[PDB]
Amino acid sequence: EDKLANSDKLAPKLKRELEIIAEDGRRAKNHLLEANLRLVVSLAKRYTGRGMLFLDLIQEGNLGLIRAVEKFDYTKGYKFSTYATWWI
DNA sequence: CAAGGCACATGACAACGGTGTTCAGTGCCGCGTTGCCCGATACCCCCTACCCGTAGTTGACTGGCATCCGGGCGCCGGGTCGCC
Repeated sequence: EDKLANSDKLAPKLKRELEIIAEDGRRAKNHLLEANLRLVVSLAKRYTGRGMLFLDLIQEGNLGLIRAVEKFDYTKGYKFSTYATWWI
């Protein structure tokens, strides 16, 4: 998608291939998000009972997880579950 | 005895007496209005102290919560699956 964003002309087939791999990356993103939805529910339960509805805390944890995924990469030699909980 | 001569007073004649009025000019005391002079007060500036919003923090850590019955009472009204 970075290459697609550039104004320089790319012939259409390679641009479509770039879009396809970008869509596959988005699907991987969604897979990771659904994988850790369980993580945030436990973390939100870790903070329930303080004037905020449990499902509202779960949604806010979902937002934090979205941030963590958008800022997570394998360059760190650690699992995702360790890096996520801080941002959650 | 009648006519002509001299005294005192007399028809007017202005000008003083004394006092009252005229324009006018200017003040003389009463009532009210005005420039100062300051003094405080709103209103620009500079400085830093502290409130408040945003963004990171990497061992691992991946599904909870306690409900709820002793109304009571009846009806409406619809759903809901058997029934033959």
